[PDB]
Amino acid sequence: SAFTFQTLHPDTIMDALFEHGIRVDSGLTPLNSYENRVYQFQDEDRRRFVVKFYRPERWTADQILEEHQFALQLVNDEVPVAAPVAFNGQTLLNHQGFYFAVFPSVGGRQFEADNIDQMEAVGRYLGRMHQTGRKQLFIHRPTIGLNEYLIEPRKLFEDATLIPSGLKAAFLKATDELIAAVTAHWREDFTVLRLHGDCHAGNILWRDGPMFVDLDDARNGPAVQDLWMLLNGDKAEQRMQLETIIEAYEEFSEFDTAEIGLIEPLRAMRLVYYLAWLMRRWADPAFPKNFPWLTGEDYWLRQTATFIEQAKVLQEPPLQLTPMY
Repeated sequence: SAFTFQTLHPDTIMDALFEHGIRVDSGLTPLNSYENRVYQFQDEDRRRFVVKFYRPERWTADQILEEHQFALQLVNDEVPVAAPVAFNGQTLLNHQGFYFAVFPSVGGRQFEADNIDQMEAVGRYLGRMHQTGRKQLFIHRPTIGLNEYLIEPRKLFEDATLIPSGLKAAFLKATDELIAAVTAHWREDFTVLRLHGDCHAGNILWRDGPMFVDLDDARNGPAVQDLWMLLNGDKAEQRMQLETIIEAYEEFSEFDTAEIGLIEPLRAMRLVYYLAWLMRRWADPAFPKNFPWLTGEDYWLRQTATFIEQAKVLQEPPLQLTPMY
């Protein structure tokens, strides 16, 4: 289940870009992305580009093709995303034992989740995105559910090694308790469609309009998935943002208010999966280089408490007085 990190020299990359007539220009300067290896490069006219080498063992060609399609179609319906460039046939090039694609370096500033106006513009395009995304469902890419997000990680956690011994028990207990709670609130009672899959401020840029970047995680799931991670602030601030992005979102796609109940389970889901995600990629130098703590107890104690806390959010607090408003 754990990846066997295979290095990729910047030279082996130039060969790849050569084998496909992709004339570079000057230097193959690297950008930082944990999942896949991305490098930027100008063209004979100095118009910036980026090569993305999909990390082996993660996605299959049939899966990368599905997003390449999605991205390409999304462009057709006028949604702020950069589709991969085509090279005399397809978009999914492959040099040596690595697949890769080239995308038009987008550029732009940092999206401000603060500005309620940008929120609306993002919520609105997100509505046109899901409008497209609903036309058909991935067949090879995952479709968000408990298997990949909960049960698989728990299995890794078992034979982890990276979890401090005797502290693991409590942790695995807090986990089980969490997956029981999320499972009890999960439901196949919602609409599924092609999602951005990782829609949060980080993967959104702004140059007079929002621009979504990185569909590597595009998965089949509930519309809410691309909306809950946007909220920020105090309870009341999030009450209006949610209320606001839906009013804009609904211009192109109706939103099912009931999906708002799936948020705590999704957050719980992203929480437990993220631990396996890091763990599985541990042989990659970059992960012990940035997540050094992953090894200490402090971290696994805090995590244990975070899980225990999440299950309480998923259950009615025995307040009882029942103060309305």
